[PDB]
Amino acid sequence: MVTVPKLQAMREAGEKIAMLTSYDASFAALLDRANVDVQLIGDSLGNVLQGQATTLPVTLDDIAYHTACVARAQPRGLVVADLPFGTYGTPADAFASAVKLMRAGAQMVKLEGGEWLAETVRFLVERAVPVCAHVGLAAQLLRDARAVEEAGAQLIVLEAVPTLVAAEVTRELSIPTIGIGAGAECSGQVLVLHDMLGVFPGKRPRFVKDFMQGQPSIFAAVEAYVRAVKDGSFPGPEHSF
Amino acid sequence: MVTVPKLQAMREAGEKIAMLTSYDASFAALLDRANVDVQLIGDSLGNVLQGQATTLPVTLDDIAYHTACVARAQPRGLVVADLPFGTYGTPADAFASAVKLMRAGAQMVKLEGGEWLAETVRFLVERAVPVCAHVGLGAAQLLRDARAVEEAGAQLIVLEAVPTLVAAEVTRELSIPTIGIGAGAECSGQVLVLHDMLGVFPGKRPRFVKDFMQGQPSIFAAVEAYVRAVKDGSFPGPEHSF
Amino acid sequence: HMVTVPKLQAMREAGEKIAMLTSYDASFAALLDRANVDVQLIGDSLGNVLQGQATTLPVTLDDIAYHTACVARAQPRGLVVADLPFGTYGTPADAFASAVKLMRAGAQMVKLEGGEWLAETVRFLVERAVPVCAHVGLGAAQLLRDARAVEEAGAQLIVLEAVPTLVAAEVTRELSIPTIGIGAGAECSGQVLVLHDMLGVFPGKRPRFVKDFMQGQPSIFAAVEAYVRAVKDGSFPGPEHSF
Amino acid sequence: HMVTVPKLQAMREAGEKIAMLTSYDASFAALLDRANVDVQLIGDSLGNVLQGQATTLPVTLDDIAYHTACVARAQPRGLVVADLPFGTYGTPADAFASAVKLMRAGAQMVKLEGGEWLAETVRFLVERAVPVCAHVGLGKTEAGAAQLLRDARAVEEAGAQLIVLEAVPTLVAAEVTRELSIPTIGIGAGAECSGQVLVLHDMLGVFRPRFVKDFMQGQPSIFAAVEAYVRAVKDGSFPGPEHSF
Amino acid sequence: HHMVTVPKLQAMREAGEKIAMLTSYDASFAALLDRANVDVQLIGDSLGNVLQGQATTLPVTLDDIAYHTACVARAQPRGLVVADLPFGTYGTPADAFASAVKLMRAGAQMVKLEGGEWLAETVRFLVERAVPVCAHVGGAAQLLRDARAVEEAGAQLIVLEAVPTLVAAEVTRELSIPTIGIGAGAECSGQVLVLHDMLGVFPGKRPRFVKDFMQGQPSIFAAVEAYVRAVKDGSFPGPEHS
Amino acid sequence: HHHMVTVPKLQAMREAGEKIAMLTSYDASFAALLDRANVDVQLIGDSLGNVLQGQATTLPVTLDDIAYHTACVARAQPRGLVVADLPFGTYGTPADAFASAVKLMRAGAQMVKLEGGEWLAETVRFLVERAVPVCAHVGLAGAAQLLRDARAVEEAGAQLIVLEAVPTLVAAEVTRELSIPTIGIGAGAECSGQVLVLHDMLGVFPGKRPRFVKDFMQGQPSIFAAVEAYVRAVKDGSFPGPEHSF
Amino acid sequence: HMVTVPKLQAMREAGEKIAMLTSYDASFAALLDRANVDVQLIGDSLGNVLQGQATTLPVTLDDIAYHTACVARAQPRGLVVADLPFGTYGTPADAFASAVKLMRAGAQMVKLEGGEWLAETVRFLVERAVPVCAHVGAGAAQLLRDARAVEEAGAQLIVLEAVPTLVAAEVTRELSIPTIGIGAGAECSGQVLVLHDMLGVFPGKRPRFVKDFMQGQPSIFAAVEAYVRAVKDGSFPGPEHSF
Amino acid sequence: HMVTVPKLQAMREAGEKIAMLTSYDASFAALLDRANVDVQLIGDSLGNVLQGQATTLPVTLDDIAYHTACVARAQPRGLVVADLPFGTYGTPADAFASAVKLMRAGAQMVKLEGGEWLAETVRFLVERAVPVCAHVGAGAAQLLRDARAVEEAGAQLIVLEAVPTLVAAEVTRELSIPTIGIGAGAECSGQVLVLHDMLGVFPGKRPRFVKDFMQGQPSIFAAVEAYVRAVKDGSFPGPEHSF
Repeated sequence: MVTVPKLQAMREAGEKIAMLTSYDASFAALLDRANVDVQLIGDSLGNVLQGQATTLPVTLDDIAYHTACVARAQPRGLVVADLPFGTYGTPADAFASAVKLMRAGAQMVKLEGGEWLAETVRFLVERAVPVCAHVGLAAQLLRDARAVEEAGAQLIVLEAVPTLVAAEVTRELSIPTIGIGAGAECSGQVLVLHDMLGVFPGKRPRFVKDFMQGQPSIFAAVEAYVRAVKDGSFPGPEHSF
Repeated sequence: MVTVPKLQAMREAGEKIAMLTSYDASFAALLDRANVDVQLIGDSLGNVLQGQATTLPVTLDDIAYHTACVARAQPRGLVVADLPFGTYGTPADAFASAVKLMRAGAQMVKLEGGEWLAETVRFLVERAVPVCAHVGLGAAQLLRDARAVEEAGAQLIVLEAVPTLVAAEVTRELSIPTIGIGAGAECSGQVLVLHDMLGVFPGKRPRFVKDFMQGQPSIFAAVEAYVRAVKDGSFPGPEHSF
Repeated sequence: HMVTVPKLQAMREAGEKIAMLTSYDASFAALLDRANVDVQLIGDSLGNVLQGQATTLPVTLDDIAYHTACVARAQPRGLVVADLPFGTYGTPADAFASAVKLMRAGAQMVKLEGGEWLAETVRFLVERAVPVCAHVGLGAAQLLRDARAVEEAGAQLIVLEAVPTLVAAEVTRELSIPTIGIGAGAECSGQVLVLHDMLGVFPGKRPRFVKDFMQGQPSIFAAVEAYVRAVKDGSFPGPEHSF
Repeated sequence: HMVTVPKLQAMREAGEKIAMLTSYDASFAALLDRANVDVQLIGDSLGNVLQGQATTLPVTLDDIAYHTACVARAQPRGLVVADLPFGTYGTPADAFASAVKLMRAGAQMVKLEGGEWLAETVRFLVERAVPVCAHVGLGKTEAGAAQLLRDARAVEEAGAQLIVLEAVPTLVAAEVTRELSIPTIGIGAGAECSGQVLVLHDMLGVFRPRFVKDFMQGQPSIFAAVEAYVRAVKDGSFPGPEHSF
Repeated sequence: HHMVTVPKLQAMREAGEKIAMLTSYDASFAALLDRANVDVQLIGDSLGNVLQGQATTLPVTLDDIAYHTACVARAQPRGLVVADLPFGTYGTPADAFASAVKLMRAGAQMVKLEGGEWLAETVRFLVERAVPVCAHVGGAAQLLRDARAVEEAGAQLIVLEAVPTLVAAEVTRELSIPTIGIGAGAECSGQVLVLHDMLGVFPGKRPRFVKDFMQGQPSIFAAVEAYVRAVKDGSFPGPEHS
Repeated sequence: HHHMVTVPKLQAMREAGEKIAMLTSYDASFAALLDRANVDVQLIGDSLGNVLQGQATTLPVTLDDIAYHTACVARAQPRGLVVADLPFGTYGTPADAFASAVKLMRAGAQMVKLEGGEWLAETVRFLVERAVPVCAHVGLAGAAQLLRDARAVEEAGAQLIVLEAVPTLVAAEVTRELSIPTIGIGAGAECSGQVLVLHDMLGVFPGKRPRFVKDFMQGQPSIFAAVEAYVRAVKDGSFPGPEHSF
Repeated sequence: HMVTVPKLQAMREAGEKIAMLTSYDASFAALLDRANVDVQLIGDSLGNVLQGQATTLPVTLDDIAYHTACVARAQPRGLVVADLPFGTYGTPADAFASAVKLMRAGAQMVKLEGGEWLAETVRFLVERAVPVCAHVGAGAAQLLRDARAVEEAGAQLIVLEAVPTLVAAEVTRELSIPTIGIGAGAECSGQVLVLHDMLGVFPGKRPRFVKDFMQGQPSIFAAVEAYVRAVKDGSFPGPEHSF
Repeated sequence: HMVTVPKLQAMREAGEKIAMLTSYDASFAALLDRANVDVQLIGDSLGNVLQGQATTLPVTLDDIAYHTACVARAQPRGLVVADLPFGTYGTPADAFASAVKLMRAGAQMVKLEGGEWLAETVRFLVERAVPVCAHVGAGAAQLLRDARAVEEAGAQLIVLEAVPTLVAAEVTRELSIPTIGIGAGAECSGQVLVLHDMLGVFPGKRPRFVKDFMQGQPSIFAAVEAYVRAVKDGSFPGPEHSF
């Protein structure tokens, strides 16, 4: 049973957290069988499920729908849901949006933004909504990270950050850091499910590894991801700048 | 680009039709790349996506949301969407439901039921909504179901859970293409639920399904293997029949 | 057990009495299923026993839908039946919209109260794959006529309410589908009671057709298992519970 | 036994233990009242025991209002308390809107879960004539215990007239109760609170969670089981040591 | 055995006991009327005039009747609670049913529909679906046809308004159900008046049909008792009120 | 125009020593009869929750319910001042209080009544500034706080105040300290006027007459003469009498 | 006292011509009634004269209801008629729902425009106690057939619009109910004009059916009195208004 | 050819009096514009004159928006001013939402009634491009404070209602913006009356402040033309219409 306190304990133990995006009941159950620690219903579903060029059209109802689907698989891993763009412009709106997702089964919500988010994070945590922060790009990045941790975020996604810079954020923070496109010096990693399964035409993203190629089953692809994350051989240098 | 007429010409020319369920833009693009003829946004999403015991909770908006996702991949294959349970109890209601799915990107709708559906199918067809029928089990009644919906204007029909010889007879009697699931190999084509055929489930693999993922180098090769196996006559095998 | 609409017909053929009870929430529904209740009914009796109203007429469709979803979330192996409340089946298309809502919420069959006039509605529903439980009561000749008309139209189950034992015997013998009595004596294919009555949670008179099964059982579970066994061995309803 | 908020306070002063139970429908509510249950709580526990959910987070304000109207239609003499569910009191104005809806449906008092941060919310409601029941949980130096007492004093001081203590070491709950002047009602908080609460379905043995006793055992009826609870609370034999946090 | 039911009013006509009915729109008066043993309390669209101060009753909506119905039912009277379907809420049988259902959910045990012969199909439709109906009619030969028609359709009670005493007597003789008169003389199975009219809460000149029962009585409760006893002993209405 | 009771005329009545006679009123027939009996002020109060709706308390009464009964009373076009209660829950902020008041004044209310103490000051000030006349409503160290409540709502702008269930000598002191008119129910005779619930003073109550009420129907030929008797007894100072006083 | 539907039928039989004007607000409604205008019509002409639209098609049922309630608040003794606007009577039950809305707002009668296809709708409405005004306008033959059809379905007043005088005379002779002319010559049981036209508040060029009754009068009240009188003495419409 | 806010300010500076009149529909708005009315006011007077209510409290935002769209569709050269009705400007945000609805329907400026307290609201509106007309009415000391505070907050026009001539003269002299009188006498930058009053549509005694301009004139156009002329030559209002 991965709970928010469990994530903190994993960081202190040096057990790496394997996170993956997840949008429906069948994959959620497969991911959970492969021991994925954290399943993310991310606005990435705007590209991978909805086929849009950006994630801006993704609504709060969309995220709530996919959240309810993943939740119905009753995974042992932590279910995290993104608040989509436009749904947290003020702290009271953030709270109404978070409440909707937690009613649908999310156990933590993720809000993207730097320092300015601090008051919102504090508002939410105070009202018993666990928060995952999401920052990206170096002194500003470190300032952002420290402010959201200080306001009460218990998890933080580092996106598209040089490896040494990521390593330093991880060393400065007490909460677990989860990297994508940010090197192996994080407490864990996330990829978009569809990317790591090789379900994309042509150009693999540089941050990503196709875990499916050469594996006998979808389940073995996911298990491979989880093991590579935990033994520190994903991400490798090729996936990092 | 696969059209309703091409599906008919494929039956005449003895080319089998390869259909798969599909519920999002990424698998829709992959399926299209492996030359899936028909992509079905079916109420099987109630089980496979929503994790429900049955399909009854699936609403018209659910089907419309997943249809819009598939259509946004712009596949060359035909996009068929199911009218879910409760959404076609009169012909006018059936039409309003179908219209919503076609606005979302469906090119054809599927309505499940027997003889009694004839007036509904004619109503829809008259009004420029192409219809896929869907029937199942005994044999005498399945056959008049099949004939009645063809006669009413259905241009495609799904045969679900039917012994191989009866399905073989239905296919002979009809002139429209038949699409089997659990109906043996003597159909104009075949359908499977995508998650079943990719093996995205331990334990209870239903009898009519093969896992095309096992031992393939990629998900794309799994789907390409399904399409080849449907066309060369060696799915479904007698294992998947009865 | 995993009870389906076809299993009820088989039970009648095999002479296994059908034990049915009302049920309105997830806790009792799990307890009933653990006690192998065959059929759970989300009935408009909830207007009286849960809502505290003098009649069942204030019960809405949304109310039945809510309780049906609660019972269904327990995932019982028994058959979940929901009542279409008063006012929600005044035409066949209305009946079908109401039934669909209840079935989306977890009902596997819906119950409509009415005599012979319902025939066309029952047929409409059954043709469209909604299984139907009929419900009639009190005269005797019209009762059998009502029962026969809703059976011909496609009902797969029928409740007989407040009927002399000999009349109900007759109806059961003439019908080919299972009959379920409440205040209709022991010559039925099964029995239903309102849960709260059989657990003795009323103030006042036990209704005469009810037995309080809680009395001197060691647990609520044991009261319910006693009910199911008593229905199945034929010693409920007893003569003192019939008329 | 027409139990008002001032009567509970007098109960605490007199050393008469307050017996509280959850209640969600008219039939049980009448039976609870005939058994002399002091306080009936339409709690978000209904999310688990009635709706069958893994958590109470799906419970809406309309679900609470519905069960509150059911209970109130029994016209009990005991105090009707209704929970404000999750998400319905993020600001004081929102809390007040939620509270009004529950009091329109028959609640006599509303319960809000949270610590010191709720102090303004409680003041806001109490000043506008909404009675409030608070609800908190968690050596002399220990930080948890210390924050719990700070929470309790804060909501008391903002005007809460009753407080629930859930999952608290017995000795800590005893000190919270001694420091406060309002009645405390425990669940998994030991026997030194001014009263006790349990979930009806748990105490009827329809499921023990560790904090719970099954009162149906050795009793001839549901009514006698509820009478046994009320008596046990008042004679100090529930909760037992096994029921402690 | 305390409740006044539709069968009980039928028994009263056979046994010759006159039925005393009064309009009622709120809980306080509902209770007082019940204590005075009023047989039937009517939430009539007369509230348009007496409560709302409108010149006609057409502004009275289904929601107004429903609100005042709930107020009367919350007194929990033993008398029967009858509610009017307001103007425009019974144009088709389906609508009539929807409207009846709303009132019965609010506390009506019977609903009143005004109209002659054309209402028969609507009456039949309601009665079949368990809605008890009270008809309302008001040359003499059409009146008689209208009354027979609604009775055959299944109305269990009929109000006769503004009808010559002789004509009303015939109607009552030819029907089998109880007739309740207002401005129809004393040859009816019972009487109705508007509460406020019989309490004298009007400015100046009362209608010809009405007696002020309050005048010179020691209490409002005595006035209502006076009315009930005067209907039952046959001396309201008098010749003045006809 | 000069036939109409206005808020300034009520203030003049206080000055002239003419006692103000107020009654609750909820429909057009009674509202016409009350006006014909020269009742000064008709109040559409939340007492309708008990007397009309049959509820145990007044909390179920909605703004829509008060607005409906206000429209009924207003369509009788009485000369007397029409005051409507803002129900429980409809004035939790000043902007909310204004939206509710607006609704009632659109329906025919000429003045709105808000129940509560000192804390209401800001809300009263917000409404009066925006042209909404306000009737305050207070009751029960205890006497000290009542007097603070009274002065604060007057300071804030209230032009009428109801004192409910207050010792007679306390009510006397509040009335003397305020310069707006005070309207008592259960507050003795030393107020600028009196209020009762219509159905109470017509003797339509289940059995037990509350302490504060007299049944004016008794000894009278009609309901009109009952209401006339009320207005006269208020004006000659012999309602309320000692037995009606808390 | 009050102008009622039977009073209008009396007027035809007695030879008193009916003076009808459109009306859309309380102030004008009060002035019209003081001038003894017999019938006030809340017509969809308001689309032109109040809304400034090029056609009357944009006028909605809510528009007609709003001005009907304005006119009704003047409490005129004249009969208050309201137009069902275009698209609100496509089926009989729609017609009834629209009419009911207009009657709750203060309408005493409703006017529906169309020929004999309307007969069934007129009958449905009159059966449900909605009084109906018809509105019609080889063709001569169809016109008469439309007129008799709506009268036999139960219409109690008919407006005749844009019709040769001799055809209108014939129609009027053939019917029992009163005919109200606009552009139909003087052999009708009465006349209607649009208020603002007859008050001379049009742009410079006058419609052919209209006379400016305000021109040269000392007051608006005087203008309306002159119209009522001219209708009743038969000297409006004149031959310059007719064809 | 359009009358604009800055043109009114130029009229003040040049001593040309502003003629303003209320207006609620397209026919009259066209007529008023032919008469060179400077400013057309969709005022909450419509509650009395059109809706026939005793007070203006019942007038909704939707009502004002409707009459505004009607006036605007006549496309007057004159400036269109719409009243924010009672209860639609209780906070600055709500005032802005209400104003924006009126401006979308065709209003060029909105009128808010009230004194000194409104200052903040007027600033909020004006900052966001909503032109504002104030409306007010020692004693004198407060009148002048209200007037200066709303002008300072950005109001560009002000209506002075029921104010003695001398006071209104002092207000006018101390403000920079044009003042518009109704019952405020002759020393204002302009005048307003309610259309229906100055057309004499109401019987018996008229308001003291009002002249009936229809008396003596051959047409309604001549009445309005006469009003506009009498304001600009300084001979309405007369001493009989002031105090």
